[PDB]
Formats: sequence, C-alpha cells, structure tokens
Amino acid sequence: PFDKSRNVAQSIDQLIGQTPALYLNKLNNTKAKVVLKMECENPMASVKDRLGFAIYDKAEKEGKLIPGKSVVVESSSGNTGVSLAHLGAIRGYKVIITMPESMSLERRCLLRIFGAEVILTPAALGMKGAVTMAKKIVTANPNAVLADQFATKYNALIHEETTGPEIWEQTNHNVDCFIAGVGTGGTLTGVARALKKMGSHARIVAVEPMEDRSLIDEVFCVAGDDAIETALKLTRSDGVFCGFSGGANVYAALKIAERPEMEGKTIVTIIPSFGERYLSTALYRSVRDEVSSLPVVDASELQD
Amino acid sequence: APFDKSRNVAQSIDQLIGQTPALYLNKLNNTKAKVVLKMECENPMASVKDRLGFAIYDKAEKEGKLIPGKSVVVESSSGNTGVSLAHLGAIRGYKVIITMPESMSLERRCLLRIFGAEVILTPAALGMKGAVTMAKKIVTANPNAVLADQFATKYNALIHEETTGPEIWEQTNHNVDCFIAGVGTGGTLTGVARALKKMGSHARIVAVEPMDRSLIDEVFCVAGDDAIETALKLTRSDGVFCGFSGGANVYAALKIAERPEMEGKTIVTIIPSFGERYLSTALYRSVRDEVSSLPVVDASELQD
Ligand SMILES: [Cl-]
Ligand SMILES: [Cl-]
Repeated sequence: PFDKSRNVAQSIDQLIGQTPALYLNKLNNTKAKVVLKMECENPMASVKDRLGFAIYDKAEKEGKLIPGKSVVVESSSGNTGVSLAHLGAIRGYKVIITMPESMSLERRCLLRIFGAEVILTPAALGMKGAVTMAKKIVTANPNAVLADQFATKYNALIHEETTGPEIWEQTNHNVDCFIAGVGTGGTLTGVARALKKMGSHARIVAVEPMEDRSLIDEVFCVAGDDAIETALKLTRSDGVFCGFSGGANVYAALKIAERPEMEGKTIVTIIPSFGERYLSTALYRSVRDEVSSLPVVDASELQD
Repeated sequence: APFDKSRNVAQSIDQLIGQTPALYLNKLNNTKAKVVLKMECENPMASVKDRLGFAIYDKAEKEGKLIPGKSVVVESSSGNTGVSLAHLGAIRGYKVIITMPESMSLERRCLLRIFGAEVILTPAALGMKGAVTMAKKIVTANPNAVLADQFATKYNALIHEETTGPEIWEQTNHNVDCFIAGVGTGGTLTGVARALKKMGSHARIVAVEPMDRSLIDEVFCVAGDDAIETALKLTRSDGVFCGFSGGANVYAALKIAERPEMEGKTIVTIIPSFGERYLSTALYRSVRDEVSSLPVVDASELQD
C-alpha cells in the first residue's frame, strides 16, 4: 500500500491505482449519491494502467515474461497498448504494436513516444490483419510473446484485487449499485466479484452503448449521442473531463439515480480515461468545429 | 484532520488539486546523487497551474474580489494558466473569457471551449501583447468583469509556500539539498524556496533559464535542444511524459547531480505539465514525422 504523501516512489509503477473518488455535484439533481471512481487520474491517464502493470508483474512471476529477453507483441493501439508500451519501456522490454494503417496518427505517435516498434497493417484487413501480423511475429521469434493472452488472463483479477477494494474502502463499505461498461477489458467483472466477496448485495449494472450473467443484474443501453452530450455537460458542470465510456456511464448512473428505490442510496461508477486523448476524435468534434470558425479582432482595435 | 483522497470520497474536484506524488529518477540518472521529481503533471487538469487556478478563485472569493455568478473572469493566456482558470471557473459558475492569438492551435481553442469559456482571438502579428490589450478592453467595457492576472500576481508564490513546498518537505523525509525550477512566471520557485527556508532546510535554490531574486543561489541556463532531447529520453527511460519545462529542469538536475559535492545528496525538481497536451507541437515533432512515414505490411503477407 504505497503512501504518496510520505514517500518518494521508486518507480512510476507505484503511482498506478489508488485513484480518487468524487461525488457528482452540480450534474446530480437526484436524491441518490453518485460516486465517480477517477481512473482518468492514473499516470498514463486511464484505467488500463492497472492492466499493464498486472501483465508485467504477474507474467514475470509466472516466468512467462523475462525482462530484456521477451519481446512483447500487442495487437491493439488503444489504452491497453499505451500502457504496455509505457511500462515495457521502463522495464527494458522491446514492445511491438501491430495496428491498421487506418488508426489515427495520434495513436501511432503516443505509442512511439514510449519507444514501441509500431508496425502498420493494411486498412482493408482491419483488426484481423493486425492479429495475423502479431502471430507471424511470435511464430518467427521464440522470444516474442503475445500480450493479449495475459490481458485476458489477468484483467478481472487485477480489478478484484485493487479497484474493487479501493471503492469498498472509499465508500466506507456502502455501495448500493455499481455501474460500468459491458465491454470487458473493463472493471465490471472484478469489481463485482470484490463486492460479492465483501458480502455486498449491490446491484450490478452493465452499460452497453448503442450506435458472466450471474454477476450482472441489468444491462442498461445508452445511445451514442447521449454519451457524447453527457461527456460535455460533465466537464462544464463538475470539471470531469473524460472519454466516451465515461459519458455513457454517467448518463446511465444519473437515470438509475432517479429510481424510487435508489433514493438515499450510493451509486458508484467508473470514469475510465481522461478526455485529452480524445480532443481530435469524434467525441469532441462539435467543439472543434465551433472553434475552427471563430472571428479575429482587427489590429486597428488594439494599437491605441 | 486533512482530507485523504486515497481513502475517502471528495465533494469537489478542487480537493484533488495538489498532493501530487514524488518519484525518483532511475534509468536516466547514472550519478551518485538522488533526483526526486515533483509530479505536477498528475494534477486533475494535468499541470501545476491547477494550484494557481484554485488559489485565484479560493483566495479572491474569501477576500470578496470575485463573486460567484456575478464576476466575469478575464484572462489573456495561451497557456496552462488559462486552461485552469477556465476549468475551475465552469465548476463555480463563473463566465470565463480567454483572449489568445489566432496563431495558437485549434486544439488549445478546443480545450478551453470544452470548459465553456468564451474564446476571443487576436491578430497573429501582435502576439500575446495583443491578447493582453484585448483583455483590458473587455474588462473596461463590463463593470462585472475582472482581470485574472492581478490575482495571479498576488497569490502565485503564496500557494506554493502553503502547499507544494511543505509537500516536498514531507515526501523527501525532511531531506532536500538542492531545489531546481524554472524562472518563468507561475513557477513554483519563489514559494517553494520560502517554505524550504522556513522549515530550516539548507537547500541550494537553482533557477532554470532558457538559452524574488534574493532566494536564488544559482541561475542554470539550458539550451532548447537539450530540453527537447531530455523530454524524449525521459519517456523511454523512466516513463515520465512531460513538456519542455520539465525537460529543461531534468537536464539541469542531471548536470548538477554530477558535481562531487552532490554525492549522496537529494536534488528535487518539478515536472510542471503532462506531455499529452504537447504531442502535436514542436516538442515531439521528431516522433510524429517518424510515425507518419512508416511502411505498411503488404496484404499478400497476411490475407489469411
Ligand atoms: Cl472514459
Ligand atoms: Cl513540463
């Protein structure tokens, strides 16, 4: 349990997790409390930092990654790939990312900042092209290891070990409902398991955006436009600046917070990622378009 | 009994400002000194200026100089100071107007506008001076408008004397031999130096300059090319992702770390801003130009 107030970290690893929790304030006009678990405050700005750490930590203990021998091969360019590149670099591993050429230049650049080898695959073959290429690499080099196997193996576990228990402690053992995205790669499974291990009867709600069954009490559907509108209202009302998945979660949480049986209760949801990564994407396009056509004051007004 | 954000739920994103982590430089430090990085990049809006933003609103309100829902906050800033004022202003219900030259990036316009700030553009030729002139015109024309710079002057050093400096003191276990930060303005330098000397520290105070004066023991000049190179080395060695200022500070720290008299000693410096804000600027153009020319694997190698 690393205490940031009284210590200097040996490694940026130690700054992963132990993220803040924040009550929704202006945007919450309901009779329920809504707690945001702020995973956007991780060192590389998303929840997936916990997964990147888990992969290196747990696979090394298993002897399946060997620092400075293993080449880590990851067929994904989103936050899991960012965290693997980030933490691979400081542990001494070469990291290869395979990604379609059609993924954004900005995604390429962030991965390369950490010294990953970025290998581009044909747009017309999509995500499958990148998976084929990763497999080609591992077949050719017996030192190379596919990361996605470990992402699958450890993801729910790290959230049952860390994220879930943090929420339990931060809310002082008071969670009536926990809400997160159904996507997997996320916190849903592990947080749900942690809560159920603590005794908690909390309602578990999976959020499914639109264009383990035992663990999930309800799937709540959220329209894309509502997730996007919510992300922008959240920043203006409460100063929380996040991506699409956080907007969808907050939209869902605010609806569920108005249910009669949720009055006086505590609802917890996740803010997975900081918003700045998405400024150039469709999420904030409306704002980009607005600022693109602003007028300019004439110099004749400014030279008195 | 001061709020513990790792163990309790915050009422406001304000409470998550400051109390940032501190991190030892390792792979990049091949000296016999210890270099501690104060990780201001970990603030809620990804820079040290969150502390100044908060100090401005909190202290101006307590002195009746800003009145929520009445005062219009006006700032001439193409930097993080404007970003923080816009971010925290929105939460508190203030209208915020930011003036900046038309030559600043769309990304920067977009960030401010995400908070709901009014963005006013001034001629490229007149630079920041023209943005300053316009801010003063706006304030002249609205009796509810106030110029934020006056507050930044009054409160900048004080907030770092009260918060950043005492944090550094506790985090290093009362053990600081040298403190290094940028002259700029908005820097931590004056306030931290005052805190350190108040708490009995004999730390040497070093002002970093590109190529209160009585608290400074040494000016250290850093060429821009060394600042830029150092920013990119930092990501790949230690996973620290920052801007130009942090690059320059770390370069200076590493050179001071080589002095015989610093053997065994503790040097503290500041990482002011997270690097993501700068990914599409000149600082990381070397990486961008590289990933924009990568070859694409031929479909024939992967089509199944
Ligand atoms: Cl998100
Ligand atoms: Cl910086």
